[PDB]
Amino acid sequence: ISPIFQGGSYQLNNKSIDISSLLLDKLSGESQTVVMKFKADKPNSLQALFGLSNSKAGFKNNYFSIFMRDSGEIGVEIRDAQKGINYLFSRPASLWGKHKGQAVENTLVFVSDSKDKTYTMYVNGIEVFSETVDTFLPISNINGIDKATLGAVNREGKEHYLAKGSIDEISLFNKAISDQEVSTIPLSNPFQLIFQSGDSTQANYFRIPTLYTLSSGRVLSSIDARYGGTHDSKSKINIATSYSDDNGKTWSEPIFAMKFNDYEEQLVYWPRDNKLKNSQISGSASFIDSSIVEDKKSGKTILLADVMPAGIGNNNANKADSGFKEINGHYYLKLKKNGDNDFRYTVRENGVVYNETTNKPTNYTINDKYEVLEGGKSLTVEQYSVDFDSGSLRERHNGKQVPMNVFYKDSLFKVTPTNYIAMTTSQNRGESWEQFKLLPPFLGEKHNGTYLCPGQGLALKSSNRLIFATYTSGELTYLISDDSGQTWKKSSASIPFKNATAEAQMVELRDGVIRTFFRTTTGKIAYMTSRDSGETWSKVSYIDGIQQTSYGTQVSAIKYSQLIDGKEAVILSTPNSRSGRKGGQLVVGLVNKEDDSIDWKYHYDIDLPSYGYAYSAITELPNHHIGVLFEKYDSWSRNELHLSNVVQYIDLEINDLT
Ligand SMILES: O=S(=O)(O)CCNCc1cccc(O)c1
Repeated sequence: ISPIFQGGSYQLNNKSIDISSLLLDKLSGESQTVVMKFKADKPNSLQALFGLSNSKAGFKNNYFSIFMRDSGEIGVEIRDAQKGINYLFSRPASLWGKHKGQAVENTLVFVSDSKDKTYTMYVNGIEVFSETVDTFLPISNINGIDKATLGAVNREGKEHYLAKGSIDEISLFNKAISDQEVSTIPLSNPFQLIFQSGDSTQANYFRIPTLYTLSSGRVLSSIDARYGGTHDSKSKINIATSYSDDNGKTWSEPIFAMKFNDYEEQLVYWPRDNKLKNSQISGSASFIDSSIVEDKKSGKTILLADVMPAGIGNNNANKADSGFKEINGHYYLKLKKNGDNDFRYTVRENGVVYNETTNKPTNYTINDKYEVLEGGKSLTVEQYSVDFDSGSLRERHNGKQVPMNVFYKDSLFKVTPTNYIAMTTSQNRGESWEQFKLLPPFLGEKHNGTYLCPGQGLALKSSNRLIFATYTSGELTYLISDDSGQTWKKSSASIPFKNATAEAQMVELRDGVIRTFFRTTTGKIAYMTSRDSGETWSKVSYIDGIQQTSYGTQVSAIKYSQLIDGKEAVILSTPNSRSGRKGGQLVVGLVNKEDDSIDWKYHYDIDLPSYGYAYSAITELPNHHIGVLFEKYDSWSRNELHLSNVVQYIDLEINDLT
């Protein structure tokens, strides 16, 4: 339908603009819609963009406002002193500031719906909150309102929450427009969603993006399909992949590389209140940290991820056990039968389940899918679902059978409660994925296996060598295969660090020369160097000019195919901040052919220094553009947990970076 008020081209330079004369008398009915197209690339700490208020002395808590923070958060206040109502809804990390040097036109649609008693906020096509209340306070029904205001809120004759920005177009509707009509509002977005709430994954949250340009020109992406908030394991997580055959313009409905079925693929809205936000799915198996590589020889695509059995993760993973028993040179998967006190079982070749205590083979075997068969008949357990209907998290049997899996809670046979690493392969460049296979241990029978570094493996351009970086305490454990990932060996490389999330990524500077950038605990990104195509590694050094917080963040790195300023070019993707995960950057480095030193020459801010930027993925697209798929939020902060559609893709060209 049609607007009751329409204005635009408003400049908010720390002075409010009065539109009361024009707007107020047009207000009528108890449901309303706001449509605001605005820019803020130098926001103040906290500012109102728009406000209906009672400006009369002693009614300072009678106003509606649409406010933002310089961290990118958006919200409304709906306060009526005389109704004893002070509503406040918001979601951190909902905005854009700048892109390619230009102010982003952000599009905001707030719906106040008096029949459903529900407020709803959209920003650039993304629903960022939807709240129902017992008691609806219409924004036009606030007692004694007498001002409509832009760039401030007029309380008691003074300008509160003064804004620095601009509102290019604002519209108003004495109606609560439908979710469908919203979608027909044109957007001016500089980003895209690859995976997204409501897609085939049916996961509401995504984390840990990957990107990898296949040789056909297909660009591939994997990611954590995180169901139980954005928590790490323990939780439910699946690995999902999508691809683009058009240089990152469009992307395929995603499929699963790695998946478990003990728990329903549920789309939950995870509570963001302090009392509940640390609810955690606790009985589910899960995957986490995918990394991708393409093998030149067989043509196959290879994808690895950390694997976690039911209830298990970083903090409670049985260290001092690999989960395997080594009998005569070879490694065998340990199991525990229901009702035992110990792992009196192993999984030998062709799956056969052996009781160790009597050395006898049993009637059970283990299929490719790590499923249990008895007598060659596959057993089933019941699926679980979760809900917050009782008010806390509740995990309950949903009356649906699924094949029994040795990683599940209800399995007759259970793996060792620690962390593993699995691979899968695609023969069709991400249109399907084979059943995953466990990698063997590398650091011994009595050590929990390492941790996969999420991102890309390196395929060495002049050999058949495939390399996947992993980390554990004290060292980067590189995983080398020269036979299409059919067999693996480890190349260890000490680092001056204990208990670091030493997430490592590699570039090939020239044939056989691998430099690996990695996350530390010192606030500075580290690096090392191999010159035998990964056989041995240098001591550790650090980068100056880039800053990270003490706990640090994953860093993505690539070898640019083209020469820049006449020199070999490396590109780095990372937050540049000592305070949190924000101030995203692409940093371009030229190599010194004399000593292999890199001169960090160009810094490109992905968005404002105060806007969240976390885990990231970078690829060189077949048209030589650069694709960036990243966590556009502070995925460390406890205040920005459980946001939907914050992993975003952008397209960049080199000249944008310089
Ligand atoms: O905590 S973050 O730095 O945001 C991400 C860490 N992910 C590490 C990890 C790997 C495997 C299992 C986990 O529970 C956790």
